[PDB]
Formats: sequence, structure tokens, C-alpha cells
Amino acid sequence: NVIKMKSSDFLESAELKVSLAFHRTQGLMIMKTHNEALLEEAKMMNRLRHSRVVKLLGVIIEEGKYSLVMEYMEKGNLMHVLKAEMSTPLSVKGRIILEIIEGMAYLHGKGVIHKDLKPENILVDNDFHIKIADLGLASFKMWSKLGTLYYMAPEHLNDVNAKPTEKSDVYSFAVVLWAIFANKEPYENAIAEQQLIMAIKSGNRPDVDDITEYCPREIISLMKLCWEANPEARPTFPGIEEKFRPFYLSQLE
Ligand SMILES: CN1C(=O)N[C@H](Cc2c[nH]c3c(Cl)cccc23)C1=O
Repeated sequence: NVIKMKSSDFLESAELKVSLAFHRTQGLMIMKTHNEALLEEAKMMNRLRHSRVVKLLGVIIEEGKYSLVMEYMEKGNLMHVLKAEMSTPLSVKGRIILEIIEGMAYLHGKGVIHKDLKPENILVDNDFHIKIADLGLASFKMWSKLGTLYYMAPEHLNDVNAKPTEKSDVYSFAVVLWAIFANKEPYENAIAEQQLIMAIKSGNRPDVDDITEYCPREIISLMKLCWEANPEARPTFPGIEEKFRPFYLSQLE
């Protein structure tokens, strides 16, 4: 069940519009700050309970304040971790890839298409374990009513009519795979938003040759399959896991 929280249960906040908040009992939490259906959508999102998914612990529904309260991941997002001293060994990277696949397969099993999967939505703890988050509320309908295109499937670029599918998340994952090995955002040479959109829609993808740090040939083949222009040519997350998991256990531990 979802917990109705009061802003009096918090001692102070600091904007990391997300914010770190200190609860007087449950400790550290993240706070992101139609009255009736808002709490039912909170109950629905509170059902997303998995080890690789940031849990919605509670909601603040007060006169003037409407906030979503989530579990805190002490290291921040994936990109910030990757750029902070690029020591991150290959076996840890492979483990992060496997955890992302597991979280995405869980979400799709609950009928949830993310739509905004990117390193900014992959949060990290002190042991380098990850959880998928939806900080921009891409998967919300009521709560959302009250460099980002790098991870967007070409079918949605310049086409808002296109219904997002489970294959839209597979494409985002493919670009996340490239970013994990490159330790940076793709398309550094792109000059304009319009040219980048048209280049991607015409077949352009992140530079596979721009990975100075070693990346196994099998992972490069996987990202090339996941970022295929035809959504139907992309594999599903359990299909990715069925090939990645045995590679991870026999080559990366
Ligand atoms: C904003 N928010 C989260 O990041 N985690 C919780 C639960 C949640 C809702 N939608 C999610 C998606 Cl699409 C991915 C991971 C967690 C969630 C939440 O409310």
C-alpha cells in the first residue's frame, strides 16, 4: 500500500525539480514536487515492486503541495557514476547491463512501457547496483499533467502520432549500452537538433569506433541489433537476457 505523507514528517529539502529529503523516521528519500484520480495513479505505481525498480514509497497530497516520494540511491544516475573516475571494470558494467534488462522485463510484464529510458533514469547505489526510475513522469498520465532525444527510437522522432511500443524501450537500451562503454553521451559532433533528428531517422547511430575502452565484439553486435530501424527486427528484453546472461556468466562472472 501507498503511504500518505505530510510535509511536516520532513526536516528539510535540497534540490538535486527532484530533491533529497530527510524523513523524521524512515531516513533519506527522494522527493519530486484532479485531486482524486492522482492518488489512484499513485496506488497503481506503488504496485511496481522489484529489486531493479525505484519504488514509490509515498505521496504528499496537501493544500498547495503535491509530491511523489521515492527510495534514494546514494550514488546518483548512471552517467554521473560513469564519468566520476572511469575505473568501472568490465564485470561491473556487465552486471549493470543485466540489472537494466531485468528491470525492463519486469516493467513490461506489469504492462508499463517506460518511453524515457536513459542513463539519467538509471540510478546507482553504493555497491554499484542499479534501479530504473521515471523522474520525468513519462509513464504517468495524471501526475505528469500537473540531449533528451539521444535515446529516442527513430519512429518517434518528428512523429508524435506513433504509439510507443515495448520495442521503443529496446532502442533506448541499445543507446544506453553504448553510453555505458563510452563513458559519455552519444553524438558529440552533432551541430543542430534538426540535423541530428534527420541523420538518426536516415540510419545514423552512435559511433561504435568511438569506444576507446575495450567493449567485447558480442556486446557491439547486441547494441547494433537493438538499435535496428525496424522495431520488428529488435529483440525483446527476455530475448536479450537469453543471449546476454550466458555471455556474462562465462566471460564476465
Ligand atoms: C517517479 N517514480 C519512480 O521513479 N519510481 C516510482 C515508481 C515508478 C513509476 N513508474 C516507473 C517507471 Cl516507468 C520505472 C521505474 C519506476 C517507476 C515513481 O513514482
